[PDB]
Amino acid sequence: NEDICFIAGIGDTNGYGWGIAKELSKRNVKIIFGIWPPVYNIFMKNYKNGKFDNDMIIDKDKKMNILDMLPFDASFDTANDIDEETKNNKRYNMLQNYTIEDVANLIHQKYGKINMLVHSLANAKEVQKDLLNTSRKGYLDALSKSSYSLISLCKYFVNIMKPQSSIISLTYHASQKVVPGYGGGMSSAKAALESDTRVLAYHLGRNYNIRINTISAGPLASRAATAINYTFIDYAIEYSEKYAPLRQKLLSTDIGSVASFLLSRESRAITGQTIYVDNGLNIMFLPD
Amino acid sequence: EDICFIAGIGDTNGYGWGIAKELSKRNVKIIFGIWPPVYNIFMKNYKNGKFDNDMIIDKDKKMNILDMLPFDASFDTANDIDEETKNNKRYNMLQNYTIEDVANLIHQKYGKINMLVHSLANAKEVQKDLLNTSRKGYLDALSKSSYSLISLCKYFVNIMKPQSSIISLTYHASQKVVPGYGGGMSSAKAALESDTRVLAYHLGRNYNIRINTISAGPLASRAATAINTFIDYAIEYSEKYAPLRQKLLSTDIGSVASFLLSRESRAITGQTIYVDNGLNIMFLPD
Amino acid sequence: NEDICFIAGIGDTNGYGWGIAKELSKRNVKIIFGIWPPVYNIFMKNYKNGKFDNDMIIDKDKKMNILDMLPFDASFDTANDIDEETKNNKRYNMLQNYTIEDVANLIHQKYGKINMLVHSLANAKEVQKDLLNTSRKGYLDALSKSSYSLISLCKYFVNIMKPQSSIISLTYHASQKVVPGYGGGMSSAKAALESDTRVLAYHLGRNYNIRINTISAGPLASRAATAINYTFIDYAIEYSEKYAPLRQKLLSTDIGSVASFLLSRESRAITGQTIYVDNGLNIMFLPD
Amino acid sequence: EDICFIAGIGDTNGYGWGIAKELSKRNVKIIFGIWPPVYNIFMKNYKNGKFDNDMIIDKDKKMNILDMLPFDASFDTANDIDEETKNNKRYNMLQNYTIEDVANLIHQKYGKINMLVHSLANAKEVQKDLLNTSRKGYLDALSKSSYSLISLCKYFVNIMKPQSSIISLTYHASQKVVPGYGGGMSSAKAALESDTRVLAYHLGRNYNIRINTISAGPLASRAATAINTFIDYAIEYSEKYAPLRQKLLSTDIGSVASFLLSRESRAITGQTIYVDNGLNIMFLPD
Ligand SMILES: NC(=O)c1ccc[n+]([C@@H]2O[C@H](COP(=O)([O-])OP(=O)(O)OC[C@H]3O[C@@H](n4cnc5c(N)ncnc54)[C@H](O)[C@@H]3O)[C@@H](O)[C@H]2O)c1
Ligand SMILES: NC(=O)c1ccc[n+]([C@@H]2O[C@H](COP(=O)([O-])OP(=O)(O)OC[C@H]3O[C@@H](n4cnc5c(N)ncnc54)[C@H](O)[C@@H]3O)[C@@H](O)[C@H]2O)c1
Ligand SMILES: NC(=O)c1ccc[n+]([C@@H]2O[C@H](COP(=O)([O-])OP(=O)(O)OC[C@H]3O[C@@H](n4cnc5c(N)ncnc54)[C@H](O)[C@@H]3O)[C@@H](O)[C@H]2O)c1
Ligand SMILES: NC(=O)c1ccc[n+]([C@@H]2O[C@H](COP(=O)([O-])OP(=O)(O)OC[C@H]3O[C@@H](n4cnc5c(N)ncnc54)[C@H](O)[C@@H]3O)[C@@H](O)[C@H]2O)c1
Ligand SMILES: Oc1cc(Cl)ccc1Oc1ccc(Cl)cc1Cl
Ligand SMILES: Oc1cc(Cl)ccc1Oc1ccc(Cl)cc1Cl
Ligand SMILES: Oc1cc(Cl)ccc1Oc1ccc(Cl)cc1Cl
Ligand SMILES: Oc1cc(Cl)ccc1Oc1ccc(Cl)cc1Cl
Repeated sequence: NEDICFIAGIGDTNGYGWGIAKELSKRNVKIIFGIWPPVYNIFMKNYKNGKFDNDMIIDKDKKMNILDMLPFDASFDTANDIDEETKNNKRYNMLQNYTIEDVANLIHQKYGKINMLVHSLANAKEVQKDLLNTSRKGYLDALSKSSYSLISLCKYFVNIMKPQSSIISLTYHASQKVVPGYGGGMSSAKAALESDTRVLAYHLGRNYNIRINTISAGPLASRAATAINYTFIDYAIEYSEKYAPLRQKLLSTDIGSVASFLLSRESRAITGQTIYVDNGLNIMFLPD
Repeated sequence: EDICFIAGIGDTNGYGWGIAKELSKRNVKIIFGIWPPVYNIFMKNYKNGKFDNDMIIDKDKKMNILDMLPFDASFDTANDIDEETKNNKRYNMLQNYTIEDVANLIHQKYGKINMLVHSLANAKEVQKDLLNTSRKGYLDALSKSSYSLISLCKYFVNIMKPQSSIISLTYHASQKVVPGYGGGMSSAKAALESDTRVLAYHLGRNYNIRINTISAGPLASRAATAINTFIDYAIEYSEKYAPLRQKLLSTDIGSVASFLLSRESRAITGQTIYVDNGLNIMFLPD
Repeated sequence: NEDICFIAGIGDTNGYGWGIAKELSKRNVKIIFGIWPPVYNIFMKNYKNGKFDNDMIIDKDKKMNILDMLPFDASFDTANDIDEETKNNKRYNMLQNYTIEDVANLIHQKYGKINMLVHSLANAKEVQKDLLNTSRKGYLDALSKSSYSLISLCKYFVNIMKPQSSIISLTYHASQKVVPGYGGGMSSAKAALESDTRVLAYHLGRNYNIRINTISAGPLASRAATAINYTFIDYAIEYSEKYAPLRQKLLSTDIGSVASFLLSRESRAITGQTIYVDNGLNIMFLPD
Repeated sequence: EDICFIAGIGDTNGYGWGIAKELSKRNVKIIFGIWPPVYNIFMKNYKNGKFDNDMIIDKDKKMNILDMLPFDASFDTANDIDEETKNNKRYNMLQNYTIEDVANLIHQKYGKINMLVHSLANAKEVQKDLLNTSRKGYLDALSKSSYSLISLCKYFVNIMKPQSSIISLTYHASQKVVPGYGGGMSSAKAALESDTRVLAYHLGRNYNIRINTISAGPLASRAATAINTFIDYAIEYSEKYAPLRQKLLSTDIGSVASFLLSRESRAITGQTIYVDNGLNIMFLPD
């Protein structure tokens, strides 16, 4: 009764956010999407035109139920943070209550307290550049949008969450081992995120009895994954399917069912952890 | 039908039982492997109803135990048992309790299984610090606590379905110093965690079978009381300093095991997963 | 002949920068100090008034030789990055060539190419706040000054360094395990720094044959260490001296002699590494 | 005067020799512990001047070797040698080669030492994958490659000065899967790295003695050629993909060992230090 999850970072059905929504929907969790304003209207129109109907089919006995879909920008902590330019920009002008604080307030006002929170977003202006060639501003952009946004989400959402709630984010192994092409300070951002997951786990655990973990996912041909540049993601997938201990296609719903477990009471003694869902690729040193 | 063999249950106070309870919730059939020295007292307590309250899952269900078999992880095959054991009071009345014999017996009675739990450890010199542990004591720890996992996998893969899943239990003393966790137990756990990776590679590639290990926080089990109030200290420190200040239950480990043993976790393998209320993340007590 | 080291982050004789200078000076490496403008004039006056004379004594057979002392602010990559306000500020107005690019240029013009580089600096406006309570701006400040500054230093100094040169920075274990009181995103910054050390090691190793490592140091009662708030550092030191495998006072020159090794040819097969110099405290789980 | 015992030199092509060379540079007196099966061929090659070119440090200096003694890390004390070894062709002509006997002999001839190097490993089933390794094969790997370090420490601390330093060599297969590194060698290295921490605690607190381990990249030593062209592949892959694309030399490991064994590193203990041209940091070949 009333397992409600906010998923921050869905723009289509091709990423981990959607796989997570599907698996949770399967367990009858109510789902609220937080959608970035640059893609929000296109997502809504597609949704309304039934473009996602096939993708919403669970077992053909069940179909996903989505409780709400809200414009959301993890760049802005409160309304006072929004620069006049953004506020007035073509894609933002007609939207409201999309900062982290406002969206938590809106969710609370409409549905009461929630018990599950998903951070499924990242961004970096200079992702295409190697770390050495990343500018101060590009690096800080990657940290701001990909890492600090988690801390802020936690800060504002803990107020609208029940004790024993659970929070997850997504990370990538480039934080711990070198992945050429994962540029722009994304590796730095993921390293910060994994460390912040531990520190937040301490504070949230002690003060709120709330858990936080992160899933280190293997490669998935999402929309963001193309932004990296056959392309970077095509090589990653090919390499993973050839060399992982489990040689099988990694699905967004593989991450989804792990997410679902971490967000449930079944994982109540797990917190502060980086959990690898990557067909075991992370354990390998030397290829065959 | 799901069937899980759980090697290392002696009573209802350890992690093996909590894992059994949680799997039972999900309608998994459970087979216990019981160390022969305690096999007859276990059967007696069970028959006398000592475990009845511990078997209740809820209003609806009671634990279904498919079978309970003697199992000694010291011995790979029938040929490995020495005379002194053959002659032992608690062994002479039992049979087919080597790792291979148990695999063959389960397969013959019940067919193929799809879940395997290693929940056992031993070290005859656990009360000595590592520096004062003898070669025989150290190798005993590795033999009983680490190699037993490899042997379990070796003999059991033949009786397991593709997409089966295996777990063991470990402890953070492998990675950081726990004074008191002596006799090469820290060594054995480090080997277990590394072996979990290497086995994940061979089992995943050859059989599409997953293997992970759960690094559990402290629980006042029978084996824990043999370390030297060590466990009293560990539990008190964990409950005081862990990010989550709730009592760690065997079923907290059990529900994670159940997930790792299910298809829900089909993309996780070779991993050490911490189920310890977050204690492992702390650097210094606040 | 001509082992020259630039040490970025010395403001007095109480920190790791000074211990590193001493140990290198011991091996006859020439030392150039990069001194932050807020403390630069006070450092120079103290130096000129002989206040550091005792602290410069090596074995009483030898005394430290300092080749140069340059104003340096790791906040600014190039002259074009300096805001008009800073440029005109009381402490900056009378200084020149203190951005990362300008200082590399100046060093090159005066002394030619160098072969050793030390990043011994960190800053975070909100260090006193817990991570959960750190603002976006405070967090980005910590990353900018403590982590990105390393990348930028590398980017500009690789041009004035010889092949087979070596770079080190300093980090702290709070990046990997939770240290309450290490706030403001300093833990996040150190996690980024350790990850960036690997990524830089790849690029610098492959393109320049230059090594980079970081030293994870135990507690030292430096000036910065008081900024954290008996205080945070007093407890850290007390705890380290009581519980480390080696129960002995950790000296800045203990870090210095490790730094010196990492910067020398003796460590030519080590790169991308986080090296712990902390009397072994990091290996402990449970106290006695 | 500094004196270092180096256990595990068989010829001039391994890490033991490179460590000996580098310590010699710093005027450390060197004592070799040589596995009895190869002790007589080593002495013969040495006398015949086979190693003369390898002993040159430079224009100035030649390696000073204080002594060369038979040493078998399989045996803790005289009582541990079985008859079959006593009767063996290559052992019967040698004596005082157990770990305790060597410590006693060195102490009696030369007094206290202050540097100790464990540079040895063995595993009779190295060519089998972990899953197919027998209990006896696995325990042999742990016995010879891991427990030998604990025993070395146990017997040698008595003959060492306070502020002494100990190192061993390990390999990244303990932490990440290297197909080919079989027979429980990966297991033994994981135990070695964990044991390095636990020993650092006991040795640091009780004796103020430091212990670290160097995780080395691949070198075409004698033992390396026994793994199954494995080493040819490892070296080629390392030289192609490591951040530093220079040939890894035994003396690259030797200069790190020398530093860790000196007072320069007085604040480092319980650590695994990677000396591998940075290869360990890479996630996937570019
Ligand atoms: N795709 C992979 O292969 C892969 C591998 C490891 C980790 N991950 C992680 O998974 C997460 C999801 O990425 P994905 O691969 O599903 O791509 P995706 O495009 O499906 O997810 C990213 C989403 O975040 C949203 N977003 C971007 N900036 C935002 C902002 N400022 N505020 C609010 N929303 C914003 C975008 O609209 C986008 O829909 C990422 O954090 C990524 O780091 C992905
Ligand atoms: N209890 C804790 O605090 C704790 C913390 C971390 C990990 N663990 C791990 O969990 C696992 C279960 O232990 P536990 O804590 O439940 O104690 P337990 O006594 O409940 O379980 C250990 C069982 O192993 C069995 N056993 C011992 N030697 C055997 C052999 N040669 N062959 C077959 N069985 C043998 C014993 O009969 C015993 O029942 C162990 O591997 C332990 O290392 C326990
Ligand atoms: N002190 C400790 O206990 C300790 C423990 C672990 C790591 N460290 C690390 O060692 C390094 C040195 O710190 P410390 O403890 O010696 O304190 P410190 O005060 O001696 O060193 C910090 C110096 O950096 C300089 N600095 C600050 N911001 C700067 C900027 N924008 N540009 C140029 N210089 C700037 C300051 O002038 C200061 O002198 C730090 O990076 C710290 O993270 C210190
Ligand atoms: N060569 C590599 O690529 C490499 C990479 C990482 C680590 N290492 C480690 O470096 C160490 C040295 O090995 P190496 O590569 O120089 O090969 P090596 O053959 O030069 O050295 C191994 C030595 O150990 C000795 N030995 C074997 N069993 C013994 C016993 N029971 N008692 C005493 N001595 C025994 C052998 O005589 C041999 O001389 C090993 O521990 C190895 O694990 C080597
Ligand atoms: O983290 C990721 C890892 C992989 Cl392998 C693929 C995609 C990922 O996700 C991103 C990568 C870069 C940027 Cl700018 C934004 C996002 Cl969402
Ligand atoms: O690994 C453990 C860790 C803890 Cl904190 C408590 C009990 C544990 O389990 C054991 C410890 C020592 C031995 Cl000899 C046997 C077992 Cl089953
Ligand atoms: O990193 C550190 C770790 C410790 Cl234990 C003590 C001091 C440290 O150094 C700093 C800590 C915070 C800030 Cl704002 C600046 C600096 Cl130089
Ligand atoms: O550990 C090693 C790692 C590598 Cl890459 C190469 C050689 C090594 O050394 C050994 C490997 C196996 C055995 Cl049986 C004995 C030794 Cl000395």
